[PDB]
Parts: sequence; C-alpha cells; structure tokens
Amino acid sequence: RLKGKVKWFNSEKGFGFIEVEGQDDVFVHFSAIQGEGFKTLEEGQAVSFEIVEGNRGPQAANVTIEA
Repeated sequence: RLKGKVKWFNSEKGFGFIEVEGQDDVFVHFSAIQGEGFKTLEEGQAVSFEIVEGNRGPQAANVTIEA
C-alpha cells in the first residue's frame, strides 16, 4: 500500500491526481475513494492507495483518506 498527497482534485467531475515522491503522478477517480459519504478529495490531503493497471494504464485504487 502506498502513501501520497492529493496533488489536485476536481470535486465536480470526480478526478484529479495523486502525487508521490519517487514515482510519477497517479490518476484518481472518485470511484477509487473508499470510506463513507460523498466521494471526493482536496489538495494536500494525505492518502494511502494502491495502483491498479489495466489496458488503459495505471490509476489509483482503494483510496483511503487520512494522515
């Protein structure tokens, strides 16, 4: 499980990027957001997640918020 910081998020649309020191930025869709309530993110927020890669490339998965 990786940790990182929400680079930026479009709370209307559902996407944004997660930045991690070491790797490139990871795309995060709202659907990746675990937890309760309305799935969204804000910049600076610390997250833990994994990277799932299909035929469309990597993307965040299993995003839990907090740190």
